[PDB]
Amino acid sequence: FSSLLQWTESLWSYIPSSTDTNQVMDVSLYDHSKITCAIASCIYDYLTEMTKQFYQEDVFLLVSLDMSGIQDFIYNISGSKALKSLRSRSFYLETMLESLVDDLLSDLELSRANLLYTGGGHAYLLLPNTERARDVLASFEGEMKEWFIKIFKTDLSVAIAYKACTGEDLMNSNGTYS
RNA sequence: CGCUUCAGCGUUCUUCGGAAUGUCGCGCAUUGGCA
Repeated sequence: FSSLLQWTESLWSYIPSSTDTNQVMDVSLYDHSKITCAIASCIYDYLTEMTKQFYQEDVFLLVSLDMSGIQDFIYNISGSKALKSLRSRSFYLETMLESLVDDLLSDLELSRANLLYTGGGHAYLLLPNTERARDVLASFEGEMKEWFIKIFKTDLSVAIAYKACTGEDLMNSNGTYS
């Protein structure tokens, strides 16, 4: 599916989600498909956990992870070899962030569609509200919290927090999204 | 038999241009970088 999700992104980025419509065509078809695919998996996991009333109940979790001391780590250079270190240290933090995201999605059995957006040193993911997914976050955070301690003794850290959000919250009904 | 008046006067007193220019405006070695 990962190759398919890349395939959609390359072609459907220019395509608008809705055409010849009064509302703004500010959403791409790939974005519309990606959000639908991510939400569909989230709903399925909740149902496996076991319309208008469906929106009211809390079916999704808002989960974000942020690295700590990323800017301190980049300039940790002695300066004996600073030009190469600065480039690679930033790259390592960027790729290590992707590795953490991929590891979390693999445990939850979710595609890259669930990663709604990323910022340097940060990840923004949409996950099902199922208690099984909540258990994984406890396991995943504890695993990566110990791994960073093993490798970087307080030089780097990650924290994960999850907030339960209902279906209407995603639609931004009553301004609850922001 | 000389005597006297006059003893210099009026008028230019410097002028017109150039008023600095061109060249260099830190370099090297160590630090860095690359191997």
